[PDB]
Amino acid sequence: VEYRNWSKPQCQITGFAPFSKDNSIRLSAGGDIWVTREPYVSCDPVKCYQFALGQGTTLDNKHSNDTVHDRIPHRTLLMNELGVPFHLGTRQVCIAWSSSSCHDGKAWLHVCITGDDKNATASFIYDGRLVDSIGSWSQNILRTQESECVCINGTCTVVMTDGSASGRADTRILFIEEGKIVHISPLAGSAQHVEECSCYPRYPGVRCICRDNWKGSNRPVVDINMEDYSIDSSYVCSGLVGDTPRNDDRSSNSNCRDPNNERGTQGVKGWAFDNGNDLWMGRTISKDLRSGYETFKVIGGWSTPNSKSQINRQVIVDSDNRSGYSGIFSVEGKSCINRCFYVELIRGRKQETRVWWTSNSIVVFCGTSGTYGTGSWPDGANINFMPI
Amino acid sequence: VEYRNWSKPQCQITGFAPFSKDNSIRLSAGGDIWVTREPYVSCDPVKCYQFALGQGTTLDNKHSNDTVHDRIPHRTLLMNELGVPFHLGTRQVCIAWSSSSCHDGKAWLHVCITGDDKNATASFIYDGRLVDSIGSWSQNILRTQESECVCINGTCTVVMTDGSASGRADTRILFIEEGKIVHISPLAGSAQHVEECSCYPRYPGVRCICRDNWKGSNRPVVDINMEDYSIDSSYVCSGLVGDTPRNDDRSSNSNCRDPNNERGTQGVKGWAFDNGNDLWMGRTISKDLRSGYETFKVIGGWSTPNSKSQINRQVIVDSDNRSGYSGIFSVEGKSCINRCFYVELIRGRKQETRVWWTSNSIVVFCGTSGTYGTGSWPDGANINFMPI
Amino acid sequence: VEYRNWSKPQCQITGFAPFSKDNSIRLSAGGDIWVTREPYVSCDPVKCYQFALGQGTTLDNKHSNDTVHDRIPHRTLLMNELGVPFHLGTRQVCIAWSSSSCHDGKAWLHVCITGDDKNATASFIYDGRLVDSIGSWSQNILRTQESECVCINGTCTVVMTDGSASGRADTRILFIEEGKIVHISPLAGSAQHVEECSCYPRYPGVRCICRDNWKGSNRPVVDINMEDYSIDSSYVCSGLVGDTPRNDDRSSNSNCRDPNNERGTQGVKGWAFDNGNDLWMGRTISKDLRSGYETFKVIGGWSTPNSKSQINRQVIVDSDNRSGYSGIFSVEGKSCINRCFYVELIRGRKQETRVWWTSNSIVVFCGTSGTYGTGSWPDGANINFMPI
Amino acid sequence: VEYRNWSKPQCQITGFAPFSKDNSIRLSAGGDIWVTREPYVSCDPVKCYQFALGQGTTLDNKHSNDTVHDRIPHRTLLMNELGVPFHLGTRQVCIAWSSSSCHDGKAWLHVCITGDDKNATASFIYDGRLVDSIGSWSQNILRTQESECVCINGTCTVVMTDGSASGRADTRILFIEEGKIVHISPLAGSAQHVEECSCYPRYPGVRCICRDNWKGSNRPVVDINMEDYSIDSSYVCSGLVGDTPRNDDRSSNSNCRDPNNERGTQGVKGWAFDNGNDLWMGRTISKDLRSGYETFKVIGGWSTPNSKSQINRQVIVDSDNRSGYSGIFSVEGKSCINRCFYVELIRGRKQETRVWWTSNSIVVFCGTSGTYGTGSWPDGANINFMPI
Ligand SMILES: *[C@@H]1O[C@H](CO[C@H]2O[C@H](CO)[C@@H](O)[C@H](O)[C@@H]2O)[C@@H](O[C@@H]2O[C@H](CO)[C@@H](O[C@@H]3O[C@H](CO)[C@@H](O)[C@H](O[C@H]4O[C@H](CO)[C@@H](O)[C@H](O)[C@@H]4O[C@H]4O[C@H](CO)[C@@H](O)[C@H](O)[C@@H]4O)[C@@H]3O)[C@H](O)[C@H]2NC(C)=O)[C@H](O)[C@H]1NC(C)=O
Ligand SMILES: *[C@@H]1O[C@H](CO[C@H]2O[C@H](CO)[C@@H](O)[C@H](O)[C@@H]2O)[C@@H](O[C@@H]2O[C@H](CO)[C@@H](O[C@@H]3O[C@H](CO)[C@@H](O)[C@H](O[C@H]4O[C@H](CO)[C@@H](O)[C@H](O)[C@@H]4O[C@H]4O[C@H](CO)[C@@H](O)[C@H](O)[C@@H]4O)[C@@H]3O)[C@H](O)[C@H]2NC(C)=O)[C@H](O)[C@H]1NC(C)=O
Ligand SMILES: *[C@@H]1O[C@H](CO[C@H]2O[C@H](CO)[C@@H](O)[C@H](O)[C@@H]2O)[C@@H](O[C@@H]2O[C@H](CO)[C@@H](O[C@@H]3O[C@H](CO)[C@@H](O)[C@H](O[C@H]4O[C@H](CO)[C@@H](O)[C@H](O)[C@@H]4O[C@H]4O[C@H](CO)[C@@H](O)[C@H](O)[C@@H]4O)[C@@H]3O)[C@H](O)[C@H]2NC(C)=O)[C@H](O)[C@H]1NC(C)=O
Ligand SMILES: *[C@@H]1O[C@H](CO[C@H]2O[C@H](CO)[C@@H](O)[C@H](O)[C@@H]2O)[C@@H](O[C@@H]2O[C@H](CO)[C@@H](O[C@@H]3O[C@H](CO)[C@@H](O)[C@H](O[C@H]4O[C@H](CO)[C@@H](O)[C@H](O)[C@@H]4O[C@H]4O[C@H](CO)[C@@H](O)[C@H](O)[C@@H]4O)[C@@H]3O)[C@H](O)[C@H]2NC(C)=O)[C@H](O)[C@H]1NC(C)=O
Ligand SMILES: *[C@@H]1O[C@H](CO)[C@@H](O[C@@H]2O[C@H](CO)[C@@H](O)[C@H](O)[C@H]2NC(C)=O)[C@H](O)[C@H]1NC(C)=O
Ligand SMILES: *[C@@H]1O[C@H](CO)[C@@H](O[C@@H]2O[C@H](CO)[C@@H](O)[C@H](O)[C@H]2NC(C)=O)[C@H](O)[C@H]1NC(C)=O
Ligand SMILES: *[C@@H]1O[C@H](CO)[C@@H](O[C@@H]2O[C@H](CO)[C@@H](O)[C@H](O)[C@H]2NC(C)=O)[C@H](O)[C@H]1NC(C)=O
Ligand SMILES: *[C@@H]1O[C@H](CO)[C@@H](O[C@@H]2O[C@H](CO)[C@@H](O)[C@H](O)[C@H]2NC(C)=O)[C@H](O)[C@H]1NC(C)=O
Ligand SMILES: *[C@@H]1O[C@H](CO)[C@@H](O[C@@H]2O[C@H](CO)[C@@H](O)[C@H](O)[C@H]2NC(C)=O)[C@H](O)[C@H]1NC(C)=O
Ligand SMILES: CC(=O)Nc1c(N)cc(C(=O)O)cc1O
Ligand SMILES: CC(=O)Nc1c(N)cc(C(=O)O)cc1O
Ligand SMILES: CC(=O)Nc1c(N)cc(C(=O)O)cc1O
Ligand SMILES: CC(=O)Nc1c(N)cc(C(=O)O)cc1O
Ligand SMILES: [Ca+2]
Ligand SMILES: [Ca+2]
Ligand SMILES: [Ca+2]
Ligand SMILES: [Ca+2]
Repeated sequence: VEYRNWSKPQCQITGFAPFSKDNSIRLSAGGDIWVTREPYVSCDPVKCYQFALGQGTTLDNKHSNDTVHDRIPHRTLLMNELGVPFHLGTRQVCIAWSSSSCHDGKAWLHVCITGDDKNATASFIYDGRLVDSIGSWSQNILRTQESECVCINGTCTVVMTDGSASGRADTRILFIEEGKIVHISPLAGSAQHVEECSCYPRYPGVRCICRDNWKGSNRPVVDINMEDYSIDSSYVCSGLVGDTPRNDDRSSNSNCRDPNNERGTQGVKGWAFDNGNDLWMGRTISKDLRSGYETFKVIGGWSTPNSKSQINRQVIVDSDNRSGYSGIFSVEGKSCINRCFYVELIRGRKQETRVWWTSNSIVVFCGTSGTYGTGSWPDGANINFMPI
Repeated sequence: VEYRNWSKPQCQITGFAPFSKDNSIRLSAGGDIWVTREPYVSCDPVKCYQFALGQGTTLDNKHSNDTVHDRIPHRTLLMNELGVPFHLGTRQVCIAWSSSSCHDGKAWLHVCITGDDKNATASFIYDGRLVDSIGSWSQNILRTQESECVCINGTCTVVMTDGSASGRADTRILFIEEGKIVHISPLAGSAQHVEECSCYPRYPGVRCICRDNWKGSNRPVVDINMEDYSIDSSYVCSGLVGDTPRNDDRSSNSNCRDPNNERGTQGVKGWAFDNGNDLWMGRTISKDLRSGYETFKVIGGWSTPNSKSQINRQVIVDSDNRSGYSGIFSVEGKSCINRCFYVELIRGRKQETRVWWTSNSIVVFCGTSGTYGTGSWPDGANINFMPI
Repeated sequence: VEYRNWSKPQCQITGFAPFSKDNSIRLSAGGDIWVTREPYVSCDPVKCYQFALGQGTTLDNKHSNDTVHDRIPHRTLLMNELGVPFHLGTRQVCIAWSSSSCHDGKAWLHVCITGDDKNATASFIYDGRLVDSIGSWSQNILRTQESECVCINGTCTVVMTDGSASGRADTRILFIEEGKIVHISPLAGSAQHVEECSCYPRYPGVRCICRDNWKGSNRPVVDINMEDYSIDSSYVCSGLVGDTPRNDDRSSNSNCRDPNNERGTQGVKGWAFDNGNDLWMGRTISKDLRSGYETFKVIGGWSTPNSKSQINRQVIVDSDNRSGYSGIFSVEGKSCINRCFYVELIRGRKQETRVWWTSNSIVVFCGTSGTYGTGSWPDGANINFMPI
Repeated sequence: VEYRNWSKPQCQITGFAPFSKDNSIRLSAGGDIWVTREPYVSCDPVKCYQFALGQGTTLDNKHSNDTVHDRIPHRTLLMNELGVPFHLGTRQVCIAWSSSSCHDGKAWLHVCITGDDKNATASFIYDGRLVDSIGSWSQNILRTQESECVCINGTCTVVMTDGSASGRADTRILFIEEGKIVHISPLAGSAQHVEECSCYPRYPGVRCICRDNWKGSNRPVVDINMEDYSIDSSYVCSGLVGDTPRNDDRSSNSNCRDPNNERGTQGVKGWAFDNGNDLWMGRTISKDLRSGYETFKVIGGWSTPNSKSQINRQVIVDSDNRSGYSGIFSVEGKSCINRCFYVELIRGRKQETRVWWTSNSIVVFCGTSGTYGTGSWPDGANINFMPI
């Protein structure tokens, strides 16, 4: 069993074709399915699994009330083959209100975080045993990706952030080998707030499109040199911009260098990836709410500032439906390494208040160089059929 | 691990012996079992699984209401070992309101179709990753087999149809190798409407008995030359005829050449297979409704037009019970390749309206050269015990 | 992978130690557990499974009403690792209201029987495919063991009976190799009614202690010569006698030669096995009802007629509790082949009528040459907590 | 496959990092989860499982009433991968109201005990078959560890006690090889009552910190020489002391030699382990009730009597929450063998009487040489949401 060194061309995609959907909320109205959020998917060298931080409970359970809160000690990381809902027989792989998992080619690494917000711990579980651990360094909610990390030749990288959301914070880059933290590089380059990175390999390095929760609606980038642990940060060039809230295509800017200062603050976990001077990217269709989800390429979006020439658009979830977080995931082909993405379809609380709980389902699409049609694949549950 | 080249005599069967039954509807009145339809079964080189397109829900769930509709974005392809009902822990292998799956001897291919009816996409998933994709070519509900496809030496064939049900349409033949579409032959021969093919290998080729939803109650045939992608079509010779609705044994014809123009239009997925100049075939016992199911051989049924000399009849489901779709599936023995078949037992809506849902159970029998008795194995659920 | 030739001394046991219990009825009052009966257990070369013919339904389901009836088309053979209840995710391995399963050392053979009582079929499923089939030969409820069969060097033997319960019948002995019936020897020796045999290997042969449902309360024996298919029958010598109903230890006889003609007719599936001139045997403690269960050795019980000198008694289920069928099962050790037994604990209908259903749980003990104490392990369910 | 000889340094830990949590009680208010108690965890050479003696029932089941009682014949030993709750599909590996399981490196040994309290039997199950058995030797509730045992080079050791709780009793040490009891050493050294040992390897021996239910609040030690079966007993030196009830840190003593005679009698299963002249130990935070749970090192705690200089404290469960039993478990790293521990979080009856049942959830932490924060991870269920 060799290690994943991911040495292969990124496949030249033509768009995304539907891959999987789990129908959790729909199934939750007549079945014992966990309450989750902040989901993601990642595959070992043979198959894909789906993760999500449950809420230590089930939907049709009085305990689901007030599940809007992100961090309680009962959130553990769930893991099932892709396509199988989070039913009672699901393995809570670790305790965590934050996470990242990846397979170096020989085993699974899971970085789980629970604890006081002011003093939390991150355990590094690999191959079943707990190899290392680390503690909060800024005393203000130690956080990580909420999606897969990446390993090249045995050394995995996962970024983490401790500090203020709506403010300045401390972002670091962990290089771990076999569960053991072997180097921590801090953030460098022009980025002003790195949160929830969506990372993918670009041999010999790792690239991430993160979330600026402070001053940018445009997305930061993080370049990790695997060879020496050096790091560089920037922003996307596309004036198209992919964060919510955002300004709006016409009055939207990005110089790839600094936060755009347009509706900047908050955001949502999202992704994007390069292809030449181009960018493949997805965002909610709504710029105020996390509603609907669309994808499209942007000619120039990578290398040329404020470019807004978009082509190959696609709606994954129509605007009249709720979406949420989104990340990317890579998958090795016989000839190239293809990129895919998942979309969190959050329901219930804060927004919908008929019910007192909050959960979600997922939808995943994968890059294809084939052909495809049109559609819309939302959660699908009728809130008036749902418990509570 | 070699590839399945299926080079072996078709076993000389004497009839069919019971193989499996899942009791889904019965179990659904006190258990969380998915709502499905358009089922089928297929085996890898070691075991058999059962597929079905669920309805993104469970029976005892308010969401099962109005599940009579064939295509919503929540239909995904379910897959379990043969004999295990579709419970919450079932893996939705892909998103699809149409499908075909087959194992080349090294891995599983699944062709799933979801999307707009006017613009749908078909994803080609193999070995876990999404290798290819294709789009609607006639803009009118891209469709496929609803049963297993077949692979000879690494190249799998699955047929698909886009166009008008009750009208003329565009039928093509896909040859895919390792998830990658490697050639598309269009329809040839005398066939007027090819829908829902039931294909089986006849080394060095593949033979299908399909569904003419336009002008024939007799069933079309499709011959696929694996060696060169050439294709020929015909109709069955048996005046016995196997589609529903149909005329009736005495006033029923078939010249094996053209649609019989007798109650022709609509139909139902069915199967049949040759043995010399003979044909083994099954159809509902009812010629108006999909009620009951019988099988029998027809001396001459293959090679001699309008032959109606049937022998070895067998009732699988008595006429006082509902049946539905039906397909075939092959299984390699130590000496020959035996053919088997499954029967969809659809319940609920449109016909039975006490309940507002629609689902089904299955029953499967396999060819035997032994002896057997008599019986009847219907769904078994008491609609007055059922939810809704 | 070699074949099981079972060439090893029967371990010199000192009694039985508790092995497994599933708690089905208890679990059925708050969980979806199948309705079953006529259970049994058997192990492959690495682990043991538990079988039972379900009733195509769940206990807390309106469909469980009137489950007292033995043969409906919905009874299928369930199979799980030993210790895991028959929950929704259980695989119905085949359709059957009668059965026997055994592992030749390379694969599992399952003989399943469904169909008309007057015309039923028995399918021979091996390694996943249906290799053979046979039909009713006396037109009066084709039956088989209801427990494991045995294979020596690749040829498995399973006995079957068609004919009258309370009368004369046709009993045959099937020798099948790889699912294919390869010889049928008919019954020979002094036995008058062979039903529900409990067979175990005694290299180079197979020995069975069956059920005389016509004229004997003492149990028939069946000797199968694997080397030539010859067969001999007898009865047990023990005047202690193990069938229910029976006369009673003091006024009970057996000459090992003919049916005792004492409360003879009906009976229940049971077992016994030899050790020198001795016999290890179990029976219900009640001689009218299937209540409680006891085991004990009988000095002389094998070779000396009407012997009633019993030692090492043990109560498995106290007399104030219900039991039922019982069979034996062998398990290969590193030095000898040990024999074990299971007990069916049937509840509900006919006897208990608060509820309208009928099901059961199991308890299994294994031979030990160690020490042990005393106890009683009944079903445990409180009928007043149970559904219906 | 070699045997586990555990030849490696105990890792130099810096404290414990969160490892797993199952959320059983929380999940039990809307899901079918077994009623258990006296849990524990142990890993084979690749993964960890969690055990617990169920109560032959489910929480939302009328049968859970009066589950406060420790020994009924329906208690069987449950086993699932670590992180997966005890749902209906759980395998009851054996019948037992007492237990210990361990993996010699080639297979699992389970010592299960059921039977009369006055006359009980202990079955030795290994590799699936029941290899040996033993009977009560003092006729007064034969008992064992309630946690993992340890095997060095093929010979596993498990200690057991028969006799009076609140009195003098007979404690023995079993050395079993492949399920076969191969030597029984009786207790030696200064210990006055050994119950519920928490054992761990210290090559070439095994060390246990047990429970004195008679005259000590300080914990006994048991030294097992694997090389010759010799045995020595003592008490911990720490004046800090780890049993509940206990006196209180300031007025607490221990000379490592004799029971402290301070609130001595009853107790609770707990653990501790040495590191030089130091001791890592955990106890409830409450000295009257089993409430909350804390851990800390004690400088001198191993080798110097009445030492109370504690450092590196950590609260696992805050004092305002219930805890219970606790044991240790070892896990082999690539360089050293690390020790971990689990905590039973018992709820319901005797203490909380809103509900009539009694069950629990678990929390497990593992030794780390990294860093960590602060927190509290209790059961989490709201008793007013719970059934009954
Ligand atoms: C593959 O498949 C696409 C599917 O496209 C998308 O369609 C829907 C909207 O985006 C959406 O549910 C789904 O998620 C797909 O992303 C094929 O074409 C698609 O066709 C539809 C229908 O023609 C287009 O939808 C438009 O937007 C509104 C909602 O869909 C609708 O109100 C519009 O109404 C009027 O326009 C249509 C032309 O689109 C015309 O037929 C009528 O005159 C209609 O009349 C109205 O006039 C006023 C408002 O429009 C009102 O006062 C009056 O009441 C009435 O509403 C319009 O239909 C959709 O935008 C288009 N999508 C794409 C992607 O092209 C597409 O053919 C093919 N493309 C590819 C790349 O594969
Ligand atoms: C293996 O096992 C078969 C089983 O055959 C099938 O039987 C049932 C009908 O097909 C069905 O449930 C099951 O699915 C099987 O496919 C053995 O024989 C079978 O026997 C039955 C009973 O004799 C035959 O059934 C006939 O059809 C009606 C329903 O089953 C029934 O109404 C008929 O009634 C009269 O006929 C019987 C002769 O069949 C006779 O005993 C009586 O006189 C009875 O009297 C009536 O007279 C009028 C109508 O018939 C009425 O006015 C009056 O009220 C009363 O109803 C009839 O019984 C079945 O057709 C036959 N099947 C097969 C396959 O041969 C078979 O022996 C063996 N064969 C093989 C190849 O293995
Ligand atoms: C290992 O463990 C056994 C357990 O044996 C079995 O005990 C119970 C009955 O068989 C049963 O639940 C369980 O399934 C076991 O198979 C050890 O000994 C056992 O001890 C019990 C108690 O002494 C014996 O039971 C007898 O039968 C009745 C029910 O158990 C009970 O009513 C009897 O009552 C009188 O007898 C006892 C002596 O047994 C005496 O202590 C009292 O004087 C008591 O007084 C009565 O007098 C009249 C009726 O007896 C009434 O008018 C008045 O109200 C009152 O009831 C009796 O207790 C059981 O038979 C015996 N079993 C075995 C197997 O020996 C055993 O020590 C050890 N053996 C082995 C091989 O391991
Ligand atoms: C890593 O993270 C720890 C977390 O420590 C623990 O905190 C809580 C108590 O132990 C517990 O939920 C959790 O399980 C952890 O084990 C970091 O520090 C921790 O900080 C807290 C808050 O400062 C400490 O808690 C103390 O105890 C009570 C409950 O937590 C609380 O009532 C106390 O109140 C007063 O003290 C604080 C100082 O601790 C001060 O800010 C206020 O003045 C407050 O005012 C009160 O005055 C009177 C009573 O105190 C009342 O009349 C009036 O109403 C009001 O209550 C106090 O806060 C906790 O002990 C401390 N824990 C540790 C482990 O140090 C820690 O910084 C870091 N350490 C390590 C090794 O990683
Ligand atoms: C990933 O794996 C390859 C495996 O060797 C690393 O490249 C090796 O580089 C040395 C010089 O550093 C050559 O001798 C090896 O033989 C190289 N590979 C090959 C295929 O020849 C590579 O640097 C690793 N590190 C990273 C970040 O990708
Ligand atoms: C299926 O597999 C066989 C495997 O070789 C293909 O047949 C081969 O044909 C060539 C000439 O085309 C011979 O040299 C090979 O050695 C043949 N097989 C054997 C066993 O000798 C066959 O044509 C393949 N294609 C199809 C449709 O079946
Ligand atoms: C079970 O297996 C053995 C395997 O060979 C069979 O015994 C063989 O008998 C022949 C003569 O028939 C010897 O040459 C073989 O080498 C024998 N075995 C051994 C170990 O030498 C045996 O007869 C088989 N049949 C039955 C009923 O047990
Ligand atoms: C304990 O177990 C290990 C693993 O079986 C034994 O393995 C060998 O011993 C050393 C290093 O452990 C070398 O002699 C071999 O090449 C090792 N093989 C492996 C896999 O490590 C070791 O002999 C046993 N040690 C003791 C002290 O009993
Ligand atoms: C555990 O395993 C080792 C494996 O051999 C045992 O140690 C062996 O001791 C003999 C003398 O008794 C040496 O020749 C072996 O080669 C030793 N091991 C090594 C690695 O050399 C050891 O005693 C066993 N027993 C216990 C309690 O640990
Ligand atoms: C880690 C964590 O729980 N912080 C957090 C996160 N990650 C997400 C959200 C949110 O976008 O709703 C809100 C949050 O407070
Ligand atoms: C693919 C699809 O959903 N079309 C379709 C199919 N396949 C079957 C039926 C039907 O026979 O009820 C009806 C239909 O409309
Ligand atoms: C095979 C079958 O269903 N016959 C049968 C059997 N096997 C058992 C019993 C019974 O003992 O209740 C009763 C029966 O009628
Ligand atoms: C073995 C057993 O059931 N005895 C026992 C045990 N082990 C524990 C407790 C208890 O601490 O509640 C109480 C008990 O009576
Ligand atoms: Ca922002
Ligand atoms: Ca038609
Ligand atoms: Ca009888
Ligand atoms: Ca004590």
